[PDB]
Amino acid sequence: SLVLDQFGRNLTAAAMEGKLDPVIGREKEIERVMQVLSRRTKNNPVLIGEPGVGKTAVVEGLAQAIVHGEVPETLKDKQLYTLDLGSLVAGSRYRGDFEERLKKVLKEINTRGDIILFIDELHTLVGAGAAAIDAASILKPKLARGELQTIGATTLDEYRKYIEKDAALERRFQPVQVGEPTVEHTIEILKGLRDRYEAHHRVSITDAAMVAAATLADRYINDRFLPDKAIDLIDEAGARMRIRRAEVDDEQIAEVLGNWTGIPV
Amino acid sequence: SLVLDQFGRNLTAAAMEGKLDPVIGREKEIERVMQVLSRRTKNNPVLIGEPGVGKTAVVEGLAQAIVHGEVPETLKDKQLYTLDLGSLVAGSRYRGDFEERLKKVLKEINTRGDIILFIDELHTLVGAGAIDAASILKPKLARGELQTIGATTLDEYRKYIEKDAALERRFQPVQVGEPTVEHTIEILKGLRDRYEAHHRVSITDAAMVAAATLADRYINDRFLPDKAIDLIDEAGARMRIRRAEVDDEQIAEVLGNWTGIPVFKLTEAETTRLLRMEEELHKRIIGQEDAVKAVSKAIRRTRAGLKDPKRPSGSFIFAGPSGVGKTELSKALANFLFGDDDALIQIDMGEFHDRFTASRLFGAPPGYVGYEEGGQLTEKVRRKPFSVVLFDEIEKAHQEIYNSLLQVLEDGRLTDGQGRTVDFKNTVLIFTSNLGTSDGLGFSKNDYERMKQKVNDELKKHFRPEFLNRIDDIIVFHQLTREEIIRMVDLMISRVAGQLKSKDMALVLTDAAKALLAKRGFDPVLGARPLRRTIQREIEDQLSEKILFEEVGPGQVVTVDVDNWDGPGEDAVFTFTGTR
Amino acid sequence: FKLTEAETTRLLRMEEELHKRIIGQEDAVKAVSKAIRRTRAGLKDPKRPSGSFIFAGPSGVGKTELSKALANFLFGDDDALIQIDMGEFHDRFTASRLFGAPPGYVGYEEGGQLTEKVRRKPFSVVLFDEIEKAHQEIYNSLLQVLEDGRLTDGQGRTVDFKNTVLIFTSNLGTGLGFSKYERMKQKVNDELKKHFRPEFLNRIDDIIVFHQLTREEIIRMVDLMISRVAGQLKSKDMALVLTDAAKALLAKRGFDPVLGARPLRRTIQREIEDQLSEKILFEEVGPGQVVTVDVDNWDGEGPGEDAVFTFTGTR
Ligand SMILES: Nc1ncnc2c1ncn2[C@@H]1O[C@H](COP(=O)(O)OP(=O)(O)OP(=O)(O)O)[C@@H](O)[C@H]1O
Ligand SMILES: Nc1ncnc2c1ncn2[C@@H]1O[C@H](COP(=O)(O)OP(=O)(O)OP(=O)(O)O)[C@@H](O)[C@H]1O
Ligand SMILES: Nc1ncnc2c1ncn2[C@@H]1O[C@H](COP(=O)(O)OP(=O)(O)OP(=O)(O)O)[C@@H](O)[C@H]1O
Ligand SMILES: Nc1ncnc2c1ncn2[C@@H]1O[C@H](COP(=O)(O)OP(=O)(O)OP(=O)(O)O)[C@@H](O)[C@H]1O
Repeated sequence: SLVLDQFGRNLTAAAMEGKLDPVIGREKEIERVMQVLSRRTKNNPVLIGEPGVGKTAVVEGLAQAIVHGEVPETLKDKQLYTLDLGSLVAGSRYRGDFEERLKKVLKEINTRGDIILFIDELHTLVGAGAAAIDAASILKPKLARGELQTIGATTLDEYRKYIEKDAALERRFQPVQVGEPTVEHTIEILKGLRDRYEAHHRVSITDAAMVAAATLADRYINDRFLPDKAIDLIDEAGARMRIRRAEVDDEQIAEVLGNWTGIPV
Repeated sequence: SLVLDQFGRNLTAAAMEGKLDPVIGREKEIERVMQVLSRRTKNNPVLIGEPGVGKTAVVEGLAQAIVHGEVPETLKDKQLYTLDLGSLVAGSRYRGDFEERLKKVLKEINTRGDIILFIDELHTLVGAGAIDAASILKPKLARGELQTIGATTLDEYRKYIEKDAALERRFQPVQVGEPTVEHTIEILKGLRDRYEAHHRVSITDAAMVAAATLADRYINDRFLPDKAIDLIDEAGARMRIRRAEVDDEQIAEVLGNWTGIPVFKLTEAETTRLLRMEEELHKRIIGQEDAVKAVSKAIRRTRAGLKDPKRPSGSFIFAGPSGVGKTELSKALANFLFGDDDALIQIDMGEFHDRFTASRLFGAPPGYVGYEEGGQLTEKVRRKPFSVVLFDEIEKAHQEIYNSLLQVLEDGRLTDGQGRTVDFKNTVLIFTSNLGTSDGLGFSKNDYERMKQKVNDELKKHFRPEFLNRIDDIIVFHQLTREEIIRMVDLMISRVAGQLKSKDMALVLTDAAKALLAKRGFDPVLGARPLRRTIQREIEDQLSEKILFEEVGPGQVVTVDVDNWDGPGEDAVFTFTGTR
Repeated sequence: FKLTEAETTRLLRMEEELHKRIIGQEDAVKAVSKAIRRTRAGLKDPKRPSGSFIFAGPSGVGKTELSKALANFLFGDDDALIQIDMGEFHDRFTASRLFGAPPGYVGYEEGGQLTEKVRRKPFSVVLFDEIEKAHQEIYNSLLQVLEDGRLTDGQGRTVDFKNTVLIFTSNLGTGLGFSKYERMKQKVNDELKKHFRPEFLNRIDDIIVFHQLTREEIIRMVDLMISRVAGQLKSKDMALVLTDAAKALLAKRGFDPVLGARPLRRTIQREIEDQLSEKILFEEVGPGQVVTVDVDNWDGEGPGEDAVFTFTGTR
């Protein structure tokens, strides 16, 4: 476990400790991910979607589900380790260092046998240690045969630019679309997240505040995507209220949006 | 051997242990590999083919055949070793570690004599040690002192191997082609014994036939023998997780989840909704019975399975007067199909006046700025294969831009600047045109028939015959009647009342108010926009004045009435009264 | 190879095989078959492509259908054809995707999307459909292929088209006073000469103008179009049979010489296909029974402005 802990972060342990935010309304996406992970070969889902729609939140919710034990028997008590390529490529100065580290990580995973790798920003896996032999080339034989469960995550544009330019690697990952939630789903997400933000900012957020945040964020802010597009308004209104001082209402959300976009709402 | 085991994986041992999947139908490829391997010199075959077609499976089948003994006397007892370049490179910290390792491996192969190397992903061999492994191996390959198989994709082969002509000359290309549907069905029949055993389910012949056919038809970026197996594996995994049999319905559901194209079976609610599709669309579109019927017929044909597999789901030209609902119908269709108007892929062709803007659709050619960004339309259709595409006011686009969509209309395909072919066979294409609306000089003897003839003549005049020939339907919209305007007053007032109710205010209009609004906002020539302007000037402005003046506030039931009218009220005046 | 007896007899009756999918157009099928047989017999010119044809004539008559049928015959799949869709090559600078970008520029590693395809499969059918709407630079580039059989891509490599069959399908070319097909042929030839350079046309092996479909050809093609629907229904465990009255009426309603066979296609679509879809959804006809289409209120000869199709489902 030592080799893994120095090149990655145990997401299941964090979920057990309660460090991950609740995930609401992603039952279908998590079920689809579990379905792909239970395959016999090529059991490597990749979460694809616009930036900010909840790609990493889906994996965090999967970790929480694994901790709670609601997952099927195949994924029961599996440890979800998020891999950080920066750590792998940090000390690799001489020839063979990066390959040695990656091979050691894979050997440890195989020996333990109860580990699911998670690679957010999977496009960084293409040509990581070299222009050639790199992380992708080393992983390809393991990924193809289904001996190494992995959950990738990328955006649409990054997937098209990098992953699709390497057909051999792109063949080994099953796309799992995650879409921008509707306004009602965003309201449910905000209601679920309310507790953590209230605790952090020591403020009270009303239901009208959540509804206003979701609706206004959908209506006015244009270049962003709803989940974070609305959590931003909620969090910034809470920050304003805490700085001034203890309640957040639709008026505060409207003020935050007006400062953001300049539209006098 | 010890070194070979350290730096490689024994495939013959795995085949003896039964760890390799069966290989079906690749007798010709295995035979040709055997032929090339037995040559006197340059006996180094390389399998080149698209990803997922079974290049590694061919070598696995060759190892299985060698284990069984159905091979010529040359390869009667050869041991097939897959080489791991990563294992060689890893740990080669010093100057001579990698070259020493490679030399030791080659010496061991030469001494034992019965080993056949398999360099999977041969393109990675060009610069493994950077002296790189390619330079070290080159002398051995040419003289036939080292029997080696290679495997690479066509693109990787061209990009990397063909750069070094000397290295390329020493490898014999063996072409592995994408199997046909029947070959894939045979492959699935072969693999079922293991897949169902792993998933603890039962897979029927119908399920495998459906998997092969659907994967071939609907998934276009993959290659058949692998996409079909993915469908089967996902269906089996779903059956294992839910709790067992896997049928064609499961494969259809898996494909529908994968690509988003609704191929799964129709439920009672879904079929009932489809049957009443005209009524559902009429909840938002008033009048225009013919256009709604045409769109509903197209969608029902697509969902019932009678669609033409080649052409798109349906191509329409919505022409006619202005303000009658040409764009609104497409928006309502998108809402019905996907539940949100924003699901519509809308292209405003008014911005395509200049011809050089055609590259905005399929991107820029190679070697030009913006080449890597693809196209605005091709990528959007690729991400959502089943979608409604709306070309708004196509008549304003350059004549050279609507000539680029002929293959889209007929063959249902569009090639972007990068060479990717994007299929349109599942989309619904709607071109909205206003031709023949600006508008008899001499003595003249329905009006709708004359309008239809004028619009059709204008369409023929503008578009070339080969464009109008490919279009499923050309629908000319009627002008709105007084009854339709009266009905649409309710829609517009509901639009306003939603905003008011967001403020905790309920808006009620007496029938007299609705009649007066219909009377004032009815102009047959200008369509339904004058009614919108009238409602805006008579209601929205007055309501805003009232709200900002605090005359009516939250919790009040605003009621609108007409006072100085009886039943042409130029003197009629609206009165807004609020009560708790 | 050594032409086997089966392969030799298949080649001998190539016209019959092609006509199973193509109705009419005897001259074009004969020309294509003659080119293929000449190539296979070993008498082809060693320094020119295996054949170069310009299909022209009326719309919706089978200019691209013949190319697809030829590709299907030669290789057993319509997808073996290399289709370029020249409609999107209007811009001058867009030729770089036929031959690739020059070295040192973005996207040069990928080569061209035509030269690479031909290089991978030297023996293949290439279809430059709607050639008239490409820029003149593309014609100048393809002049080299026509004259010498080799083409130079961006990287500088030469790819040989000597074993390739090139087909250019064009819609180019589509009476004052008292007067009492050859006219169409002459008009098409005049338009072709006006548009293309004389030497470009001189290098083309054949220029074929397709005949407009006649009533008998439409009658024959009704069965061919209905075969697709029958096969599609077969997957649902339902068989479709049209009585001779139904076929006669479909031919009568869908026959219009100027617009070709597409009107018949949309007539089949809106007359039986959509009604069958509605009935299947409503479950009036289901798996395990045969659907017989018939016609009533029709005298059998007069136009059926009142005749209506009727579907009967019998176990
Ligand atoms: N279903 C959800 N439930 C609860 N919170 C969510 C949900 N979806 C998104 N969030 C919130 O959205 C915010 C951002 O989402 P996320 O962490 O997934 O970014 P992302 O998808 O990785 O975008 P990118 O990949 O471009 O960086 C998170 O704070 C997360 O708490
Ligand atoms: N003839 C075949 N018989 C049985 N299974 C096959 C056959 N061909 C392909 N498969 C299946 O195709 C799947 C994909 O693996 P494949 O052998 O194609 O690797 P590959 O061709 O090297 O792909 P890549 O280009 O990414 O390296 C195999 O798991 C195998 O089950
Ligand atoms: N048949 C209709 N049914 C319901 N609403 C309609 C109808 N026609 C017009 N409207 C109203 O008119 C407004 C815009 O109409 P629309 O854009 O569809 O006209 P149009 O067909 O695009 O005319 P043009 O494009 O030539 O200007 C919509 O808000 C819509 O509410
Ligand atoms: N001679 C024909 N024989 C069989 N089917 C035909 C024939 N002509 C047309 N069809 C039918 O018409 C459909 C399309 O015809 P096709 O595209 O080949 O004509 P075209 O020459 O390309 O006209 P244009 O390119 O000018 O639009 C075919 O799918 C086919 O079903």
